[PDB]
Amino acid sequence: MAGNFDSEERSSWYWGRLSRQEAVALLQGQRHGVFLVRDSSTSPGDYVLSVSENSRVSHYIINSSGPRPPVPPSPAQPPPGVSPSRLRIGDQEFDSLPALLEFYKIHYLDTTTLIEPVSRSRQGSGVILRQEEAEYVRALFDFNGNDEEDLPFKKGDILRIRDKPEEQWWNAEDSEGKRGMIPVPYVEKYRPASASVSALIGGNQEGSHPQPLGGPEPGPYAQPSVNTPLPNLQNGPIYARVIQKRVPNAYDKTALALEVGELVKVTKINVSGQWEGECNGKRGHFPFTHVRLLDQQNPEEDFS
Repeated sequence: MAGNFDSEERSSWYWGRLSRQEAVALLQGQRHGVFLVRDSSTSPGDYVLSVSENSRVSHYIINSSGPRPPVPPSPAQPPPGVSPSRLRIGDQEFDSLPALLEFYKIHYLDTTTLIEPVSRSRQGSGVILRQEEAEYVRALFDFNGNDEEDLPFKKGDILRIRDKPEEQWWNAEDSEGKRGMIPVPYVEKYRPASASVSALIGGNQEGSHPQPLGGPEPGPYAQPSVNTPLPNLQNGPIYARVIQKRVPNAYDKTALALEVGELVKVTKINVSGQWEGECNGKRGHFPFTHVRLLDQQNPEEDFS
């Protein structure tokens, strides 16, 4: 708004252009599980992934681009990007960054058990200081880690939410006073009562139902990867009306009938592009080439 404006920075995991030691030093002797994404790779956009474990960090190579990465096609080179997106790493290939980091939601990762974005370190210029809240959560496992920025969780201990710095880790305080972040797929979501009330805000000049633009506030209305093993939901994927009509084959059975108009959510995302969605309460797998996929696509992304 003022003479400064912004974009992301204080959004979630992404890290800044780590010179060279930052991305390695900051991820070195870190927690038993940690990963980070710095900007220093080929293509139009930077894609890398360093993971800690025991002996130095493990930087991984990743590929990506602006075009839509729903399913792996056979194109040549995107107009804006440098070449076909598609992700890479350890003889692997996903489609989206958030889709990649979303590996611990199912079962461990390349190295260690359930990793997460590293603290800040590497000498940061920005410090968090927000007073956001929501309903509180309880720890379902013992406490233990390495990074001071995060907050170890002690079984049966109740933690109050204060902000969402990651897609798999929210910020909460411990019964000792210490502040930090707790895991999403390790605690139990608890809903007391004083969570969905807000102030008021009100309106001024309305008439019709607006579109889901901007993005809802973090909380019960929209929480990070809590039930999504693959599909992302940092602020809310594309939810409106199918862009193209794609019906199921006659020889099909448990297939989904997709038609431009209705609204479908991405329920269950496979590796080779074929994902399943919810349309008219029906759950089935459609080509998905007639719908606007989800992952890491933002209008004002400014990736390139």
